[PDB]
Amino acid sequence: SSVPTVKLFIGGKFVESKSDKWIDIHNPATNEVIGRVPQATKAEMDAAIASCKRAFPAWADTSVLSRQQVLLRYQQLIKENLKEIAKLITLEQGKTLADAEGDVFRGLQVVEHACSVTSLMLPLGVCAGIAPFNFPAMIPLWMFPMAMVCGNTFLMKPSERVPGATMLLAKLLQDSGAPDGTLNIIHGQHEAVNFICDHPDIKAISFVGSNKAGEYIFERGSRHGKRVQANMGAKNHGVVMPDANKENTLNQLVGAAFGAAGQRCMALSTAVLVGEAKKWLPELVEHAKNLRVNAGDQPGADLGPLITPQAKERVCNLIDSGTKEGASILLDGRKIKVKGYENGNFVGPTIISNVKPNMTCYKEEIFGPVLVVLETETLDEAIQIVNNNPYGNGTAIFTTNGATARKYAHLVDVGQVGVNVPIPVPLPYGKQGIQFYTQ
Amino acid sequence: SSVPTVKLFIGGKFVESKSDKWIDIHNPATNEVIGRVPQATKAEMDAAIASCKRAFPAWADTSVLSRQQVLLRYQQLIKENLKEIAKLITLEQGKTLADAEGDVFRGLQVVEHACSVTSLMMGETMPSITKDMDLYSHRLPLGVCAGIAPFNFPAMIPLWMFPMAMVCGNTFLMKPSERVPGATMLLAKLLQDSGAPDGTLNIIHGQHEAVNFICDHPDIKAISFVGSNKAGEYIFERGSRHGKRVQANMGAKNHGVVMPDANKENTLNQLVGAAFGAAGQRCMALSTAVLVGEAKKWLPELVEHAKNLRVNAGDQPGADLGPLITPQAKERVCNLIDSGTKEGASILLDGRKIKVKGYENGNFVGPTIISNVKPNMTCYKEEIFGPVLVVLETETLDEAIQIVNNNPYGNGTAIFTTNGATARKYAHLVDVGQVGVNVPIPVPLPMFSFTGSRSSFRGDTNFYGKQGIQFYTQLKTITSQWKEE
Amino acid sequence: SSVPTVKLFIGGKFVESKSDKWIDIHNPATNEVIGRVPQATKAEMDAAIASCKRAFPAWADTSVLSRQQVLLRYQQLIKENLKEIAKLITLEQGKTLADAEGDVFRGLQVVEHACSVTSLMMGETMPSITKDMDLYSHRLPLGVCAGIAPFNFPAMIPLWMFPMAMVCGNTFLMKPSERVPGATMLLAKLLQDSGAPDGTLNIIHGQHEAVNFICDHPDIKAISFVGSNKAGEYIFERGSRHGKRVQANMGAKNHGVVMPDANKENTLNQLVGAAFGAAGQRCMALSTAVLVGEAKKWLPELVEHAKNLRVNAGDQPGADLGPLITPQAKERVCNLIDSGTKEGASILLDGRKIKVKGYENGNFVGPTIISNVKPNMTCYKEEIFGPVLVVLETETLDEAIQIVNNNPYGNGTAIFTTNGATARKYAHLVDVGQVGVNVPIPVPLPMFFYGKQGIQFYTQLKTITSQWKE
Amino acid sequence: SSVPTVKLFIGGKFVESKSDKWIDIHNPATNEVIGRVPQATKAEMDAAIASCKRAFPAWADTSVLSRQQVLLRYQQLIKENLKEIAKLITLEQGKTLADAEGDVFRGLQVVEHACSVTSLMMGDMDLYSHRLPLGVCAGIAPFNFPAMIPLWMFPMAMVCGNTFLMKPSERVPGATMLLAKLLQDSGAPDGTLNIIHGQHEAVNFICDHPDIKAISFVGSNKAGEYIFERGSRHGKRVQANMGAKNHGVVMPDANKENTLNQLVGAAFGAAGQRCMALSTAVLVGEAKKWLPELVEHAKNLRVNAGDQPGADLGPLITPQAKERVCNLIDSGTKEGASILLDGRKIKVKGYENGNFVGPTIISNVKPNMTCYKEEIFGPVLVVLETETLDEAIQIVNNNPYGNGTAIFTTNGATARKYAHLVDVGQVGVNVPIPVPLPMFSYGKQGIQFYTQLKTITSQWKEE
Repeated sequence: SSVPTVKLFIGGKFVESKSDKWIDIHNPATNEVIGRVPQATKAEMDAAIASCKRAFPAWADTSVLSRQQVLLRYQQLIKENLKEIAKLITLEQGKTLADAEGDVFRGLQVVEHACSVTSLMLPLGVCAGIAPFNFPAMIPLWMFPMAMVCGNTFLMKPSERVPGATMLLAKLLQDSGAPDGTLNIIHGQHEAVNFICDHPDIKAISFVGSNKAGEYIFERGSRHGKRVQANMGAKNHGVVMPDANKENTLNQLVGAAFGAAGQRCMALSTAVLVGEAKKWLPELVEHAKNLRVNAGDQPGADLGPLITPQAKERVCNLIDSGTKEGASILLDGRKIKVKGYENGNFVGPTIISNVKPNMTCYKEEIFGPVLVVLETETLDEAIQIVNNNPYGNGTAIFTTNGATARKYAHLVDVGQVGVNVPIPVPLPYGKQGIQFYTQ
Repeated sequence: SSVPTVKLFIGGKFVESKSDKWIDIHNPATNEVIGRVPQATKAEMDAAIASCKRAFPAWADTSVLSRQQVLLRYQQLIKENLKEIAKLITLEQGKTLADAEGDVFRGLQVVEHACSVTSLMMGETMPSITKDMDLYSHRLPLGVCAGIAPFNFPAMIPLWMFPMAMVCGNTFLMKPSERVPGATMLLAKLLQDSGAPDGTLNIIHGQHEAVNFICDHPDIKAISFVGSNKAGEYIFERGSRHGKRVQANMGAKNHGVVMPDANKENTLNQLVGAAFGAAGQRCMALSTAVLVGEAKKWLPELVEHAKNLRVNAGDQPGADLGPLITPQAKERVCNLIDSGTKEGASILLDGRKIKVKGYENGNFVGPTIISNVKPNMTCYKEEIFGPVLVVLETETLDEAIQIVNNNPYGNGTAIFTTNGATARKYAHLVDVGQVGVNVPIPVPLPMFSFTGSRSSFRGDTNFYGKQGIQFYTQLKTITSQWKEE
Repeated sequence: SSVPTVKLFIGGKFVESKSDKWIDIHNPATNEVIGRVPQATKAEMDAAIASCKRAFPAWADTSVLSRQQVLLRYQQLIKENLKEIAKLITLEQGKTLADAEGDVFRGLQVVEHACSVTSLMMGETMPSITKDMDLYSHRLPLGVCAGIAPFNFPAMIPLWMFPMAMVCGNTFLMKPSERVPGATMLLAKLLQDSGAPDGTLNIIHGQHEAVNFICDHPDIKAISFVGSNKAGEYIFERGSRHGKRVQANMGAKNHGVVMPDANKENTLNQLVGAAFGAAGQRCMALSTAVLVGEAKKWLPELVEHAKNLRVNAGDQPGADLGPLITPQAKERVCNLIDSGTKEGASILLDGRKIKVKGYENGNFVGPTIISNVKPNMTCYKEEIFGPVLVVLETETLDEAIQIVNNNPYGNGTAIFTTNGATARKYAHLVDVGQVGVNVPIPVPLPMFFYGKQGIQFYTQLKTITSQWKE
Repeated sequence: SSVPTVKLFIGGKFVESKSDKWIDIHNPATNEVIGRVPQATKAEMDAAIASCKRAFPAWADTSVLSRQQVLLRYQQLIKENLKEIAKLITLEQGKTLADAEGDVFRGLQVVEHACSVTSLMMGDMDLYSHRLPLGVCAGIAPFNFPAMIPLWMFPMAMVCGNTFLMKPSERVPGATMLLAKLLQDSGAPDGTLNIIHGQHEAVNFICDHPDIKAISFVGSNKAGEYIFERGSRHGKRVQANMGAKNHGVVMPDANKENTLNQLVGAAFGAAGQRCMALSTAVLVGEAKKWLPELVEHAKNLRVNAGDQPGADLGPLITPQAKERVCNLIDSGTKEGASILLDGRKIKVKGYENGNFVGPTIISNVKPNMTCYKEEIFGPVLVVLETETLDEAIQIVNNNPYGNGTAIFTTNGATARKYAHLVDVGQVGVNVPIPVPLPMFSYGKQGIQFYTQLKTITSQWKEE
């Protein structure tokens, strides 16, 4: 009768959480309760830490070759259960099937890359990864393989509001024949983050979520002696030059901005229509309207709903504030009415114009199906505008001039630059993960 | 009238700064004023930063080959003027001629290794990953860098800090120790004569304000420091909080474990030397040892070997150990020895009574052997920074490992033993990165980076080598798809 | 029965061969026809080349990660189908089950090694060499490649050869042996099952005419071959003529040296296992040995150990050496043994008159040991390619080293001794790259082929200098 | 009275040659004899080979660090005496002082690169990867970059542990002789390097002698193929970067002024006497309209002796080359080639007796015409016309051989398409010379060539 309760993988076995609190998780396409995620109590977290500590020596003594073979078996199991992970992601987040396939494929690629550490290879001890509360980012497949192959135990803190997607990964891991107790999964809220940061045994912490929470976790770990490699997915700015393919550029902008409800980290929400590119706004709005707003499981689901109704309320408030500041809303998704899924948190494609740095929308990470366009007079102005924002991870430029692309790539301080590509390196791990999880 | 004053290095040219406050540099062997250094004001520091910024683009657009050739020319000049720098160091810092020679030689070796950096600076590319899709990976410099060197190593620390930044395309602002800037000025003159373009290297002097400026200024992207723990932690908390990576090899305290299964002779000599070498004025020194088993009974031989070392001026023979750089350091070492004696540590050999002939006015202190030490003594808690050996006799090697782990400043620890199983067990349970076997102090070679560990070492990336390049170079990836329709 | 034919593999379909000329595959244990291999005609080879060329662009533009995934799935299928490949090899080539198992095992190991060429395939770049000027190099596939394998190792050699060309982004046209094509067809079927794009791999069967076509066609970029010296030299010369880059292991001759200061029993066992291993049909066979000092007086123990070898069919147990590849091979081996005997070389052991109960019809030849061999004798100059061991008598290490050097196409040998100075002397004086010490076969892995060198071979560099000033 | 003779180099001593055959070194600026190069006799070459063999073992036994320091001292000496090399080049080959200095700097950079190499030369399954040297090596130099040829071969051939027997350009031996003197002064063991002068007979001898394990050559395709065949016949290592024509594509969107300037500088630079010389160009689309301005820019070049200031291009090495280029231009005109600029009958005031040849430009050339087949190696730029990028790509690919190809354009799509579809080893974008010297078949390839590999494997735990 009652919705199913998730059982945390602690001590090498899935055990029912005895906590009193149970955060109700609702399907974002219809706001129907699908499961409850429990807040890990002090006793459960202590038991998970003890399990990780007891599993650390065995997994460490395990030769690097054995760990690599175990990770290969896990990758094979993922390949077999790929559709299961896709369905889980589509159900929890309402994300389009194709986007779930892409996410699981990227996770598989990251796992296989982690497997290539055969010759590059001591472990630190117990490690933990903190996931964002926005969407079921595939951070487990991104970080857990590195800590594993390096010889460390991992305590993954996934997005409590989407536990099944991660629980299935731990199930497949246990099926991979790995030592029982190496991986532990705990859920909850800021309390669990505080616990993880305070505990001394944990040596490393990972976070890719919001800038505020990322800086908080970084400072807390530094004070409590933890190496944190937080890579928060801050805003992304795209400079659109006139000498570029209009149709392809517009399609890429629409997809990267509203794809998966624009909830992904590298969502290109911000754009810059420099050099008479302003004329492309009508076609952009037309392409946005052409997106089939529908549940991620049904066909024609170019963009899905928001993770939670609170997210929809936040997006509506942000759009209202932007409109109050004099920003013309050329496209309004607040009044979207999806047939058959009205109860869902669906928010149609939203486009904001004449936004400037003074606008709140520019100073706030929307993390939704909203796009903001800016205008400049020269390439140098766009470069300066992009540099002025300290919260930036990746940027893209669309142009057919080699000198323009060179100048943009060089003079721009962003670490990741894209030429004719909306989202370069969509992963934000990597080579530095070895040095991170080792010493 | 005016003792020789060291000048700044602004815009690739030496000039006298506005000296509103002097710092008296005294000869350690005689405590006589041999030089003065001015307090650089905001104006000179701003001018130096502006010169670094203006020189950054030209030096960055310069090919790495020409940079390596400039580094080779600088290394050649060093090799030519090696004895000059050796004498300057022996005069100003107080170490022996041989110590300064070895220092400059290690610096020259590091510079040579840095000269061969072509392959390391080469990026990566993955073309045709997808139809009309390409992936690039370019390494680029961070920008302006800074380096704060201690007084213990007037040459090694700069010859490790500034040449890497130079060859990597970055501009470097060196801040040498106000107590021993002469060697730094000589190295700067040599680098200039090498052929490096003006404006790349700049040098400012100061006591505490220069560090504050270097940390607060935003244009500086990287900072390097070596010295005491307090100053290192201060610089780190300032830099990292201001948005700039920092690497600090703070003051270390190496624990030399002795095993009964050793020859005892070469190891006793090496312990006596490292504990008292260069008056222990080193960022990493073997001023601490742990005796297990027969090592405890071996104390008389250790005391005898310590007595053998004679104290004399660095420029004269028989100078197995030199004087303290400053009289305040001598007073501090004396107070630490007195506290150790009071706290129950039996000092088998008191070095405070030794006096050098003809140089009594200098800060000379003989070899001090402090046995029966335990974690309750202050000599264990506080680093001595002097020719003192802190010996904690332990009945079992487990207690020795526990003590070495408790030490918050265990940058590098070594164990003397001919048995492989003992060294393996020691390295297993000891929480120190640089673990040496049958070696007084395991020092990193020019081929790999520093492998630091406890409070005595912190940073995002190591000083020099592969991780050095990683530190002084970024990694920007481009995903270009030059397709049509 | 109709003796089922060996159908070709062009494009994504195993098209049947319309050739009129056919060769009957005979089982070496009973000389019974078991299959018919076609002689591909001009039209079939042209169609195969067209398929390879059409598949080249898509396979090249595809991410290297996809090719690595395909190779991983192929290696997995091989792991699954190990027994089938082993049985097919034991049936066609006539080797023992253990021999085919080890063959497929080495093939799988090399496939795994090649699967990790991802980092090697990455290029290099130098940013801002001059103002607004950059430099970067792109590693690209050569185009269409071809392979010619010998009658030995019908699975190991292809698994070492074609996967490198595949991962490098090239298309491969594999020409299997005229005698043992079944294993290659099974490997191709397994690869196709791995999800590889159709048309990337093509297989054609035929006699020397096929080699002539492969060497003459211009679209072919690289060719690889392993086998006898004559065929290797011919293929290399023809490729150099038509401009094809050819890498061939022609120095199949191998010499063994045994000093009196060595482990007698172990050295003798290793020599008996290597020389007569798999009927001594492998190219890199230690069919020649130089006995120095007490090795002459040990030679009786070598003969005693060789007598212990049980000549029996591979399918049956206790099979140390199987039948020869063809009856003509047995005739040639017998003729060479008779010539050596006539030349004065004493036949301390004879196997020509061996008769395996129930398999006399086969080409079984027992262990043969020839002594008193001299450089002027034919048994030393001619490659035997069989279970025959030629033994030359020398007095000092210098004599054995000179005998080894006299054979320029002898890039393989080993020395048995206990003194390090003697081993260093042997390694230095001997002009051989692969020099073993107390090992029968010096790393069977041959080279001029694979590894990073294989990537370099199957790839090219394009230095790109671009200065987007304005 | 009698011009000086060119000395040999055997056993660490510049011994005199006893041959009777002597070639007069004519100054290309005035055709005045300034030297006499002899042809090495059989006995002299045998003595040189014997000295190389006797020096091989000692030079090889030394550690990589000793050879590295020797090469560093040699590089320092070169840097000190760069002006002497530049003057010798400008005197013998007639090359401009600026171009000679640039060539010497490029050679010094190559030497340094050879020095920057790491210990790579060295390289129960105990295994080793000792990469021993080959033996006695040799090299043949062309008339394009004679002073730099030895700077390519000596550093690597020596640091790898092999002795070298150089065959410098008989018409430009002074530069190589000065380089060898500097090398000897650097402190290298006597007999490590040897030098002999001669002609095709000498090349035959070198390729035939067995002690020669490896040989390197650059220049015309004919001599390249001949040496390759004759070396492969004797079973010895051979490597040669065959000279070939470079095709400089020019799109209409490219920078007209800059493109024309760079083309006129590269094609006519040093009278086109460079293996990387951009002797051919392809004007795509509206680029055809740039022929008049191209001819104007060519005319703007200042012809003068290499030793005089403002010399943009020098004369030809020998008058035979002048007659050859004149005959080639005549044949092209006869076949219907529409010439726009003719500098054959150029009379440089003060140096009329020299081999000076003014800039020459030719259009309407077709692949079947001799202008497109025969290599000019002179101040001649044949211009082709095309309608689309595909036509230019196909024309460039049809070339039987090519070392470098450049495409001037600002569109990244076109540049990438050209670089990917082209079949040339070196591709340049907005640069007529992709690489100062031919790197395509050294660095890594040179290390792999001048050395071998021995995979000593051993399982010696039982004894």
